[PDB]
Amino acid sequence: IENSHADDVFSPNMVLAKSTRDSAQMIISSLSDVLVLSPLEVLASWYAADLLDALLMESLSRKVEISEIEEIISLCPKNSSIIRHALLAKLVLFPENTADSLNEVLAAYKNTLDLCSQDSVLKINLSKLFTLHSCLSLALQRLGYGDVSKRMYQEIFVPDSDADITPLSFIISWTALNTFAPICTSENDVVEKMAMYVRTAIGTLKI
Amino acid sequence: VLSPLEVLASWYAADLLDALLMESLSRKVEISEIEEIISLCPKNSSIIRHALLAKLVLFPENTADSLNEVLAAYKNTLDLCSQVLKINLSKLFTLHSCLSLALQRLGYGDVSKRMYQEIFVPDSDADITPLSFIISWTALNTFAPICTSPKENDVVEKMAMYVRTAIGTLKIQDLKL
Repeated sequence: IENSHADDVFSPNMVLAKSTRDSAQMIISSLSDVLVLSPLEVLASWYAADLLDALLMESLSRKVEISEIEEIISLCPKNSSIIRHALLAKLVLFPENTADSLNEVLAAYKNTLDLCSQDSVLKINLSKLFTLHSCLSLALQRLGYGDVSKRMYQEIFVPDSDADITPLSFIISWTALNTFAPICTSENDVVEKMAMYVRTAIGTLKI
Repeated sequence: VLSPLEVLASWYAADLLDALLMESLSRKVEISEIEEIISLCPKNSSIIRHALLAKLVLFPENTADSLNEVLAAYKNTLDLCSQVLKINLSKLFTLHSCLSLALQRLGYGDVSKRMYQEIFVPDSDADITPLSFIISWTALNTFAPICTSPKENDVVEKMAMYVRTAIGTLKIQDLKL
């Protein structure tokens, strides 16, 4: 229970060492939401979280449309945690909207940074590094620079086998493996390592 | 986990490396001096990467072959990092702009400018090392005649105010001695 229970120990936040309490009570990206996010916007961020984790798993069985993502984006809060992941989902799940999408991602990140120094150390784990890593290369293959996007995909550090594996990072790692399964042969280690990442991860209901 | 011999090797290397970066600004620099550095730097340390990022910037025909190692050391520093990252704003910006610089020197232009235009230049704090300065200087140089054209959203202004405060604090930190 992560986005379910873990999302609770965060509802009380209406200062960095404060949140290690969560560990004893039982991911470090949603910790940032305590510095400036209403006690309400915490719970709104929770519902938009669960609403996105459910929307990504339906993107494999059914054909899904942007109207469902913009619902999650407006449902989300101004500058939250899940507002950044929602845009990534948009950048991954819709190639016809990558240029406009890539801007909205890099703007929401150029924004998260400005209101970190002007109010300053980053908190990223390897799984969310690999997540942004792949999501960019996939976004740049779709923009024609694949003469570059291949060589970037070649040097991706892929995590190992563990319980932690949000559906956002799964959908990216899956759709990126597919979009690079043919081009990458000319190194080739990534496709095999990335495909093993997906095969090794499967805690999903038959849909 | 480093012994007591390699800690001094890194301090000695870090001073020579800082010396080579500032010397490269008013003298003609080469790699022959960096080979001596990286070999002097112990085999698995932060100074390795700083010696590499300096080699990436200071040697432009060697971009292709020095970008190889910059990624190798970072994919290797990531390799043992699991078998949680904590990166600084200026560290991000340094890597950010250093890659933008390395890509323009490759022939991406568009991809080089767009990454350059999304650089998040730090405000103006104490995190000013001759390496971060040398990168921002040479990157401002090789990009000021390209990103200055499209007019609307650019960091050219923010980038130049960074190098202002750079040699502001380095020339003044050196003048006290």
